[PDB]
Amino acid sequence: CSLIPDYQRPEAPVAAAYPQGQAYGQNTGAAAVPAADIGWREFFRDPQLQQLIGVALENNRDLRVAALNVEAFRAQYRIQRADLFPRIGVDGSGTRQRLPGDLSTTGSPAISSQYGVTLGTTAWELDLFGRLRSLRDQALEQYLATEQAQRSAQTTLVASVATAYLTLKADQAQLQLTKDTLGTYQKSFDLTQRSYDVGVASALDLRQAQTAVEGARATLAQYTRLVAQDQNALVLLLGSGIPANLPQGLGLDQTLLTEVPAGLPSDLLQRRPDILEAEHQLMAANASIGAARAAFFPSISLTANAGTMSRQLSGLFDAGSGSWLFQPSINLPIFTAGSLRASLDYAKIQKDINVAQYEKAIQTAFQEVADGLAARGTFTEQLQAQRDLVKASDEYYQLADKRYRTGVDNYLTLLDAQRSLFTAQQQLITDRLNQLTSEVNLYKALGGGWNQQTV
Amino acid sequence: CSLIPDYQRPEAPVAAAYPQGQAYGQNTGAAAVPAADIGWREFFRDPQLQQLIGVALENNRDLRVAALNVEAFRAQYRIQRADLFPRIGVDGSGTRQRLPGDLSTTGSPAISSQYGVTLGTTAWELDLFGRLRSLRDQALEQYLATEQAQRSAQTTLVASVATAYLTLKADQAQLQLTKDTLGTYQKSFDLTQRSYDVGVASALDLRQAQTAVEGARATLAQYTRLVAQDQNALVLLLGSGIPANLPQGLGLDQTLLTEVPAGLPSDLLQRRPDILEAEHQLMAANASIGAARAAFFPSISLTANAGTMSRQLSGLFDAGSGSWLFQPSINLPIFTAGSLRASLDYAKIQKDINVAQYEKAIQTAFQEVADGLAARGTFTEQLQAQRDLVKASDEYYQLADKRYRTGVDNYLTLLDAQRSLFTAQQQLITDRLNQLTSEVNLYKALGGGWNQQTV
Amino acid sequence: CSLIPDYQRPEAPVAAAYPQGQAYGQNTGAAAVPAADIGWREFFRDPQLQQLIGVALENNRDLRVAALNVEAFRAQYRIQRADLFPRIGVDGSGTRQRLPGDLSTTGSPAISSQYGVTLGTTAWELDLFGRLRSLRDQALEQYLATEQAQRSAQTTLVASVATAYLTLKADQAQLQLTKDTLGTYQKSFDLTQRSYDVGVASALDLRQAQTAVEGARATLAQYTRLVAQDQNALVLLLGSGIPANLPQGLGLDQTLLTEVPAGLPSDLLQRRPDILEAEHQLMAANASIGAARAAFFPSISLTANAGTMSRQLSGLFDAGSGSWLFQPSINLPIFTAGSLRASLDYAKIQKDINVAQYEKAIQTAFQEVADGLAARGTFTEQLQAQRDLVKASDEYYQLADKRYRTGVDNYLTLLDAQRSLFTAQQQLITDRLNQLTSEVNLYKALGGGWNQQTV
Repeated sequence: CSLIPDYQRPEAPVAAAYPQGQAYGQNTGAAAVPAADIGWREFFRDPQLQQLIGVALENNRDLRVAALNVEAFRAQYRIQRADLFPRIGVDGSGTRQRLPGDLSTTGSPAISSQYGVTLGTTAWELDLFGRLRSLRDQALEQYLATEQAQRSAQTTLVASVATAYLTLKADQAQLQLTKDTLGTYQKSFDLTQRSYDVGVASALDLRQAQTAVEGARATLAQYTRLVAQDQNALVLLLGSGIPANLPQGLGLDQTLLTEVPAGLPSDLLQRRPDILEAEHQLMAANASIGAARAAFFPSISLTANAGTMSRQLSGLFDAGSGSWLFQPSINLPIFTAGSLRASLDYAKIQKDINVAQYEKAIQTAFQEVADGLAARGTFTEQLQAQRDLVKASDEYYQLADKRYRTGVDNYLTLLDAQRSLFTAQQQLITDRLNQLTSEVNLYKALGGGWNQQTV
Repeated sequence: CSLIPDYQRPEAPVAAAYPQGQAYGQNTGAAAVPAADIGWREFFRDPQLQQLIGVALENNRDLRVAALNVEAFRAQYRIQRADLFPRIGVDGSGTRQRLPGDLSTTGSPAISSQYGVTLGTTAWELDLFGRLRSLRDQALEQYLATEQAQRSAQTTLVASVATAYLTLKADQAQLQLTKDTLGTYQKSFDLTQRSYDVGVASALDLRQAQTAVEGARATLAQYTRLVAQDQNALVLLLGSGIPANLPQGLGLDQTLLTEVPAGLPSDLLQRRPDILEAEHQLMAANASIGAARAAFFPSISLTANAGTMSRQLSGLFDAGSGSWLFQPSINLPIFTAGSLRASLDYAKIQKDINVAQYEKAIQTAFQEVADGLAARGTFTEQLQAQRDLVKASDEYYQLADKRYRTGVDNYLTLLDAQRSLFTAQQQLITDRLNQLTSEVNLYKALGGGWNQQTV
Repeated sequence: CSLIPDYQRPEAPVAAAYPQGQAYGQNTGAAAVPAADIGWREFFRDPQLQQLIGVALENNRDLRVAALNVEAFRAQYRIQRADLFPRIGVDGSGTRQRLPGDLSTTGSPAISSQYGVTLGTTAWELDLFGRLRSLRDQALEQYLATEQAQRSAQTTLVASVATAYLTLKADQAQLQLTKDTLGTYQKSFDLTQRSYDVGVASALDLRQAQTAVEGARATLAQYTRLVAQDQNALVLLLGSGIPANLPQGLGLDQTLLTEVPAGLPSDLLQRRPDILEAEHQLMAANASIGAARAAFFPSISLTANAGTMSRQLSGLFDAGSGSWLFQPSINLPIFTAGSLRASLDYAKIQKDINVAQYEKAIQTAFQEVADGLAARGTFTEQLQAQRDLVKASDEYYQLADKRYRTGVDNYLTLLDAQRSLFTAQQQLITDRLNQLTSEVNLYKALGGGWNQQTV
């Protein structure tokens, strides 16, 4: 009998197109290939982090945990799949009991004996009303939720390892520029020390140069700490150590990530795995509704066995000592004064709760992909302003170098312009890292790189 | 009879008065109307914010989830309410079985038959010592805890929506001020371009103005990203988007909130819902003590059913085929190695755990309201210092404007003072937003607006 | 016997030597006294902080929660320990039933009667293949896991108390130096007001001095907020009020901590308690395997009771009414579609999930210890840079004071020299506090002071 109600997908309350604004460009609309289709071998153009992701494909702990949990829920589904079949079980008994006089078969306290072994099925409940089929659907939906959870864990691990590698790649060049700053400040301090030893400058200019030398040295120590912490973070996110057979990495400013079209929100609930996980939870709640609905109807039970029984032990396996049994049973409670109706109410409440959580997850996913669209719309113009600033600092440094090589001004006002140059370009490298991290997070939230290659 | 232990509320280890110091303002004594009495329609002075809170009352997911969970705990309380009543039902039974020759009463392999359809009570659980009453009280306490969870969720939602709207307004005002800064830098760069094209200024003075206008352009892009993302963070918490027919949003420095007396910490013992969660969990643990202690006592069961039974089928519904049953049983385990004793002291330990977390919730609430009192005592003076800074910069700009229009200075050293004016002025909107956020989550931490109107 | 598979320790995937770099110092190899060896009392050299850890030893809430959960899992272990023994119980029985004529013993609607008081064992399983022993040491391993959770909570509490106390001292020193800043700014504003009232200085210098005075007055309120909020956090971590009988505190520049050797990656395999909790979860999953392995084997059941039965109520306690029963039973289900196989491989999969989580915990602990080693390798040079920066500003201030007292420059340049002096001085307390916080977190993650002294 059919008792699970018809499943229906709840409506997405968000707008069917992405909202616009001054930070956003033009919505390209729906496209042929969204971010769930492009694998991670095609998105990241650097081969080194690709080989790192290929290492983390098998050497990570949480991916192994989720891959085992998939098989766990598969075995839990197969347990209930086996429970639909009748359970054959060897049951061996034995009886030696005394009785009182008024209750005996003799009218006297005789010690009666009995022995019997049997095999067959006991309490074979027939799924006429779809209770065990509902539990089968519930175990199947939980297994599907587990594999969607493995997809989500793999995509988040890919994004985390990618951001850690790009952060290390940024901070290496930033440490190089801070070493350049320390060298510039050491040259400036040596020049002012020479000028103080000759007698032109006072002690105060020497102190005020040393106070900025110490500031550059402290910034160098901070950036070395950041480099080391990004290294040991990438080591943890990889599981194994950093390999030496890696290919040459590519620099940040040339494009390492391909562009993905924005698509539409609706295909995102077709493609993002946690929305499918909430959908599987909703279908599991509907299966529990079907189970609680099948709890109202009567229960059919069957017990059928065959074996040999006797009074003594050696006379059990004799010829003619066989015995068969057939008993059907029907159970139906009547006075359910708020037990089964409250259970059905509990199940309907669980379905409505999973509906609300499904719409909540839809709205959350829409919020983060809209934030990614905003970061995409703004970081290009931010790095354009940064690159123009670095260009202006470079022209300033070239003019100061021409002025120095003519002989008009000294090495001090060449050195400070040299300092301004790379303290501008390290603040280009910072926010180059931020556009790279924002694009990785936008690729992850739009469906992620569950597959390796493009479908 | 009932052997549930008596309930006593533990003593809070906090100070009876609010702590004092230097930045602490003077306490206004006992609060006649605290924050839990004050509704959200009276606290926020903006009609636009109250309209969107009225939207978020009905069109959010987790606020619906909490109410559905309240209905769920009501249903599971009704289950253990119905548990006290006996469960009668119909039981149909068929029997066709062979017997061995030595064990039969006739001495033959008899294929005997039996049929019957009985009606009545089987295994009637009798609550003689309040075990089922203790489970009913545990279900009721969990229902009250789920009831308080909806108030906690509504207060956190009201605070989050209020702070999100305030951050949106503050970001819009700061975006307008960065637009003015970009206009000022554009005018100054055009004037330096004119001076360089004439021949009075060198290229270096052009390059530094270019760096200034590029840095301001990057800051404008960053603040436009902030404005674009805070609308997303608001629309996510609202569920729906921003409506078109909205009331006029009042100003940030204009009064948007009302004063709330902090009163006493003991009033928070009546008013913050998480302490009520810990209290309901404590009483549920006491109900579990009652259950585990009533598990010691003997359990009485009853089986009484009547109906028709026969050897054959069509002779079931005959005259005189009726028969009744009466079987009272009493089960009592005696010798264990402290099994039920371990269940009993396990439940007592669960009570002591709930006492300890009941005290830690009081300590967390005390620390939160003390941080709110510190922010209240500091922000009113910090914003006054910022306002004095703003008016000093405004007097500076006015004197520079008079000095410009008399002809003494050029437009550049008017524009830089005009620039310093609103770059100091955005530091009023910043920390005005922080004072408003501190007052909002202090209002939430004191109990919040669970009701719409003040009682 | 026992079907439990024998346990052996999995492989630690990380490198067995601490990784080296430019910021990393020399590894001192393995050491006999790690962080878990010495107690917390001789580590923190402040007697006040030791007294606050001493009152945190008893007056905290989560420590009490952890000790009570330890006793809870002990009681749950004693439940399964008592489960080996037979449950001897008394079962009082009454029986009065009518029967149909074709099924009765007389051919008549006879009302048969029976009464009985019986005492003995029912359904007593005999642990032949080690299932109940597996559940017993499963609960025992969970109890040891809860003990390691208690140790982890205690070490986390000690680390949090130490960080809060040192942050209190740092914020107090920063508040004192910002008070000195407000004083010098007020003196500079008074001298500028005198110069404006005489007539030498225009109003613009007065405005731009007043803006600086307001900028320092904002920082004063911003730091006196943080002093009080950190006092609040300390009171929350302490669980009670701040004691008035405290010993004197020692400042941050004095030796507050002691040297702890980093040792080896293997030493944490013995000493950090969350790894011990993970391997206790390992042994719990292995005991789950050992409990699931007994389902394939036959199970023993026993039912044996003696007592007095009769047909009448008062005729129960009569001579000759004593009777006994002996009933053995053997159960073995045979036909399944992989039910018990999937349950067993499900338990094995849970064990493999546990080995993967056990490796992940070791990897995260190694990452945290690498962060602590990098902070130790860098904050010494950062503090040296801040210290000789302070010394340079002090020599600057002394030369400016000599130049003032000979009469060359005014009080104004002396005041703005003292301004930068204690600015660079308050920039030492930040990154002194960060070094001490990093060393406290390193001592926590390396094993912590679970004991009070060294043993």
